[PDB]
Amino acid sequence: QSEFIKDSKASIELRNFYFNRDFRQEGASQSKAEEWAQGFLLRYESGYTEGTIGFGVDAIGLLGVKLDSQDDYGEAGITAKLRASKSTLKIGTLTPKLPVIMPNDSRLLPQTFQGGALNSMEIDGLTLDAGRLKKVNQRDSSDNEDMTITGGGKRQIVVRSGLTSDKFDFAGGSYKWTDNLSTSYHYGKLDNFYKQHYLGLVHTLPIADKQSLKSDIRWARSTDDGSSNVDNKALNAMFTYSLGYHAFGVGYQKMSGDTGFAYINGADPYLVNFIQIGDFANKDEKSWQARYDYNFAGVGIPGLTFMTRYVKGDNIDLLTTSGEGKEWERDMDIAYVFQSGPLKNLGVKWRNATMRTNYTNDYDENRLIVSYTLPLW
Repeated sequence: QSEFIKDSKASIELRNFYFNRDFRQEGASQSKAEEWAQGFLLRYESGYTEGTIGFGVDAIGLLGVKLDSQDDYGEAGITAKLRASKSTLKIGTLTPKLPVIMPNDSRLLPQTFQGGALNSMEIDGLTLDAGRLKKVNQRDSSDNEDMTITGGGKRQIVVRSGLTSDKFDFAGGSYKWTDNLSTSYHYGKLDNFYKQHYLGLVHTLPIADKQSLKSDIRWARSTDDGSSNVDNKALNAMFTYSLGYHAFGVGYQKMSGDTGFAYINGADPYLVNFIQIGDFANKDEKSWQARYDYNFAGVGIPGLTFMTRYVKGDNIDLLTTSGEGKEWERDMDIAYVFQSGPLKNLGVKWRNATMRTNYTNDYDENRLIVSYTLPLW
């Protein structure tokens, strides 16, 4: 009980989420949206009881309330935790972080899942996972529901009418060959929707200090599971050369097969050119990204960061008409974290995006996220 209490943590987060969206047609505004919401996030994580098999429990209290634009939404979640040696089993509310499932947390409240998961690190450098998710609790929702696949746009994903799934199975692993090179292999199956094999290779190469080249290479094969037409290969890689407080990144992404990339509806796709508005994951879509980061600590104003990126996509199959679909997006992020004063740790982040296409709706979008986390101890 010494670790249980001592490793235990609790916190309350205040979270303010604002966004506006302007649909552009010609050089004019066709329509606008605005959402404003306040969040209260209560988190608790126990440590583990002593012994061969340790037990712990996590609890989550998420409350969202629309400020303007059911008014109240959110969820309460409990998770039982078991740990033997270096293997941990979790049952209940899960938020896995894997190439085959990246839960959304870009709005007010996180997307969460119900199920059971196993993470294992018994062997030096080897990390294994496996699990089953049964239900998803979307970010704007109040309870748990069957999962579906991300559809729409020109993804050209087609599914049996009314189809839903209460089984997403996953298993995988990753191995650190050196402290600079790891590879990963991950499997995910959304029952009746798709099967997916994800391969990864991450290489960080220090030229000197402080200079580094990170190579992030990825490849996923997705295939149908009886009741969809899913058929996709996704090659996507990012190269990020870091020097001092600058980082310059280049990304490449290519869809092929009869549909775009397959991923749980509501989640984020693990793709290098997935950005603020577009995922550039339509049928046949190829896209290139250029990204620049600067961290103002490099001078005066620690806690202030800048980021901008540009992504250009083409070769999109328009599906019902001939011709090449093209789209492009530019993002600009500015983020500040108070380093001192009574406001310390208060976080504020502005995310700005422009999306333009030659075939569908264009819009601009601004997000302001204000965040403050207070430990209860």
